[PDB]
Amino acid sequence: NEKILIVDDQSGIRILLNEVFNKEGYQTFQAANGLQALDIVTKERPDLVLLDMKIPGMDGIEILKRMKVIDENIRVIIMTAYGELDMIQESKELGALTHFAKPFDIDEIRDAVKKYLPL
Amino acid sequence: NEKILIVDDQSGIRILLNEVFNKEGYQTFQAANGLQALDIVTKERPDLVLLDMKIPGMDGIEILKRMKVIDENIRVIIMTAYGELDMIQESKELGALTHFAKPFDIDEIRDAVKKYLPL
Ligand SMILES: [Ca+2]
Ligand SMILES: [Ca+2]
Repeated sequence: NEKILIVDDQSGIRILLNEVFNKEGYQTFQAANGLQALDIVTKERPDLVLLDMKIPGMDGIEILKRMKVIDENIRVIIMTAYGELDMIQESKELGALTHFAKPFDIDEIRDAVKKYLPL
Repeated sequence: NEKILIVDDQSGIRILLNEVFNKEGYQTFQAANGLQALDIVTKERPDLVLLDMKIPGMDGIEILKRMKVIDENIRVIIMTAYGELDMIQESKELGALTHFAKPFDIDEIRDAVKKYLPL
């Protein structure tokens, strides 16, 4: 029943993550930019978002703020590129659950969402 | 002491894999195409190669044949895109150790190389 939206500009990684959580029984969706994402959040209203903050043109902080407006029950976990202080701080402020840096420990990501979005 | 060369056209995934094996104590190298790879094999003579068979322009079977010519002690594990019969067959013939399809189980890949290239 749980839905997870994976936002990432890179097919390879995005597709790998998707599988990790499909394999877990989660209804997963995928987005490559903040526009698509915003769209899916609107349409599907996922429980959690795995949001890549490094997307060209993309202001991840802004999309994070919008998701919430759209759906205030959505929880987000941001993916940093080797964690950046100010983004991590604004996100905590925005309500993000945690942050994971890439390259990631898939197992740790896994463990993390299961804990945050128990099936 | 063990060296592993990761050949993959996609930075994201390639970089993630690299980390998995760096984290394991392996001296890792990276390539985005068969040319670079061939070069590194020549230069570094790695113990194992994780070879993405789906690289544009790239005949993975041919690069596999060349690696071996260059370095007959090199072992290869091919990454298929949802495993293809004839490629898997020629590779077995060429001496590949096994094949993994993407999206992969990183843990299983991990377990696999450790077993094939024990540290
Ligand atoms: Ca990105
Ligand atoms: Ca590829």
